[PDB]
Amino acid sequence: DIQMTQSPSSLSASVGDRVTITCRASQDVSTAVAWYQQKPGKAPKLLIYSASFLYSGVPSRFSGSGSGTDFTLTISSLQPEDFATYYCQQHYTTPPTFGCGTKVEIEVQLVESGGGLVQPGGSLRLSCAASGFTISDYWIHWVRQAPGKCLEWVAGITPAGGYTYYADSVKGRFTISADTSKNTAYLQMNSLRAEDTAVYYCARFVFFLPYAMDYWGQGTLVTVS
Repeated sequence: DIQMTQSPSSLSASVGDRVTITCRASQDVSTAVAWYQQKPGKAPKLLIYSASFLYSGVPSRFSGSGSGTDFTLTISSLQPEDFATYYCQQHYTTPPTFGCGTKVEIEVQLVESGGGLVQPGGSLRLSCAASGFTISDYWIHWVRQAPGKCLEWVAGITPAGGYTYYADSVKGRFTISADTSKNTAYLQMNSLRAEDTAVYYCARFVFFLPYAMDYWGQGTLVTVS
């Protein structure tokens, strides 16, 4: 597994400041790095792909650079709407392994559902419905965020359902799947633990361009109490 670390882990600046956030990968990842922006209470959105490429719709004050192990995100002139947590993530190998990102202070979709309250030992099933594309053409990943905690990759299924992958923390307890007639992916969660409490996101990925998690669902909250 390749680890990403950022610095700093948070910062406050003023409107108009130049902000740079650096990122390091534990191994050479070439230029296969993406940056994401995550508003509070929102799913991450793709800003930059392939290290220096602006995802469409992203303002040109955002720029990226680097290759090998060292990467940086620069916001040339910080705007009021730029406050968010920013994540550097390598997509050179799979599975992705997210961390804490950098907290900055001043059609196609996935829709999730099925979140709720359940008790330890219980079980629950999340849904990741797709629109405007065929779900089996992509990897689908489930990534979660505990309250006041960081991003954690949970599970992935390959296109055509060829293979599945699980984080050690859920292996043997969760199943990732899909139903193609419903164009919808699932995470079936058994033997739930309090640790499992979090907002769950799903997102699509392939190694084709831009080879970044370009679409995420809005997230669904799972409370284990």
